[PDB]
Amino acid sequence: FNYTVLPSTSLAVGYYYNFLREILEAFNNQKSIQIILERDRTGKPTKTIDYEIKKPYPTIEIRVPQNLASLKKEVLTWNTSEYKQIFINAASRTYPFFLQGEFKEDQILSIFDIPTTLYASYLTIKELFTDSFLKTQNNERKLINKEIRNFERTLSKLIDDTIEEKFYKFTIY
Amino acid sequence: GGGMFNYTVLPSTSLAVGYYYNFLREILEAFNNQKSIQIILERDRTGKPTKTIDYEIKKPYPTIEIRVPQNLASLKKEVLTWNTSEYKQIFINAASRTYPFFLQGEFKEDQILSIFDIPTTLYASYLTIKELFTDSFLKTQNNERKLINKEIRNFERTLSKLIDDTIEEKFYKFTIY
Ligand SMILES: Nc1nc2c(ncn2[C@@H]2O[C@@H]3COP(=O)(O)O[C@H]4[C@@H](O)[C@H](n5cnc6c(=O)[nH]c(N)nc65)O[C@@H]4COP(=O)(O)O[C@H]3[C@H]2O)c(=O)[nH]1
Repeated sequence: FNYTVLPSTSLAVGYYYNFLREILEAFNNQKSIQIILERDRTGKPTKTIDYEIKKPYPTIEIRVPQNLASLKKEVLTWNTSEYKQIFINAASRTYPFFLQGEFKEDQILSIFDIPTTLYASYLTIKELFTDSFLKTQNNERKLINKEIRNFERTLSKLIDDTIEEKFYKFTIY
Repeated sequence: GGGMFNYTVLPSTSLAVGYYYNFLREILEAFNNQKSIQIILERDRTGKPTKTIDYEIKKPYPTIEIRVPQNLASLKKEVLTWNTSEYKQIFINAASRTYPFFLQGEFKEDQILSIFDIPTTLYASYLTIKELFTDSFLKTQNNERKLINKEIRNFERTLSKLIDDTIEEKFYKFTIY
């Protein structure tokens, strides 16, 4: 190339165009989402509610742990009775988009996701730098945060360029 | 790009890392952890699987065939064209992820010949190029195609390097069409 690219840049492009925008456009068309309540052993939906989405669209909360090395664990630990798995059958893809939602009684409070793609940032660092370098002067932590903040910044830049009103919140925990 | 924080990667490098560790390797570990595949036969008007067959995965595992169109700009359209009757949608409920992994299968009667995917993540490569470079540059000396070809070859090369640093199952073949 001519241009410097950080690893999380292309990950952010993909996350926006192959996930977030697909969910937004599925909202603006179908105005509805599928909530999974009961699932058989093969992890197959059996009891599924239709839930009509509204112009006051629920905010898509992207949550990323600073401990990016723990992300693949944090995606099985936030799976709790308080949350419910939802999915959206968009025309963009041959399989639906799966998300997590917070439900108070009959009301979707929020839709959250932990971006599994951002793990590839951590792995790409672990494979470009020597372990010696990473374990020196807290270098690994500085690289992980640069990659997270680059990810968030690229999403911001992508929403401005597409003249899209924000539809997401980005929180690091 | 070392001994300092001025490190560049090609866009397709981190995409390939994600595609391998967050998709290919997860399928392999579902196979190795004796998780069977679900074949979708019947679907409702919504598109919800009505009939599923369980299918047993045996240690001569089926080869994961990654197919990439040279016309990367059409990839999001190709992922809707190769959803035909001659191929069946399958899925694998792996313990790695809270939603299953969805693939396309080739079946001779009941035998699984091969599992194939078109890597949607590689579309991000094309979009990164369309965003970094001026329209003037991309149309000048066939620059757009040169960059896309380099991105596709880098993607396959990165996959090859990642299996080598781990275990050479060679569970995948990579063909450009
Ligand atoms: N919660 C949620 N997040 C979603 C969903 N679809 C996409 N994402 C997010 O968006 C990233 C980009 O997905 P992609 O561009 O299709 O690029 C994907 C795609 O090419 C492939 N892939 C991953 N899972 C599947 C799958 O179940 N089936 C197929 N056919 N390909 C998959 O691997 C790439 C990387 O996957 P990830 O590292 O997980 O990174 C994914 C993930 O972080 C979804 O339905 N739910």
